[PDB]
Amino acid sequence: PAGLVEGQNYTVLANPIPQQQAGKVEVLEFFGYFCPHCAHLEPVLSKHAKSFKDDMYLRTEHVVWQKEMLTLARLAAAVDMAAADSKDVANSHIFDAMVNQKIKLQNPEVLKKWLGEQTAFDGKKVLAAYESPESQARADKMQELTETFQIDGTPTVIVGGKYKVEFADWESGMNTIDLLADKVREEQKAA
Repeated sequence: PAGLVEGQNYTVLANPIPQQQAGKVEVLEFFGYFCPHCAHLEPVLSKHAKSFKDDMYLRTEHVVWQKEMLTLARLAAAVDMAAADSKDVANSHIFDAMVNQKIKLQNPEVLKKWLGEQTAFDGKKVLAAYESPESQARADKMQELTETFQIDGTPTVIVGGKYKVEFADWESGMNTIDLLADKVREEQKAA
């Protein structure tokens, strides 16, 4: 009962999600910018990700549960593309915009205006990313992942493509991520 217990603090996916970077340990968060629980996890996870080793990385994907949500996915794509060393600031701004200020960032007309107004992160370069074909492609991939892997709740955190974190609370889930990262790192090396 110490450490990792399957069915208690993690479960194993029936179908693993391909990792973006081979030979590394991926921590993958599915989220939505509208989601109060995602907004609460965000500061905990972003703080924790600073402690990640050089072979670990945090990948994020916005769920797409309806056609209207592709706009938010394209925003998520644009942030990941161009926000660079201010991505944490960007995500924090966006979560607060949607969850606390009730800003309708799912409306492209509201979103583009709002991005152009950002300087705490580079709003204009993120807008450039939003307007580029790449963010459309990334949003479509997000939808494919949502549907293929039947992601039906947010936040969902998966380590090493195969281990789903079963959260008791956010802080304790960070310990689970660390234990899973070690499990993955050494499974992968042994293979």
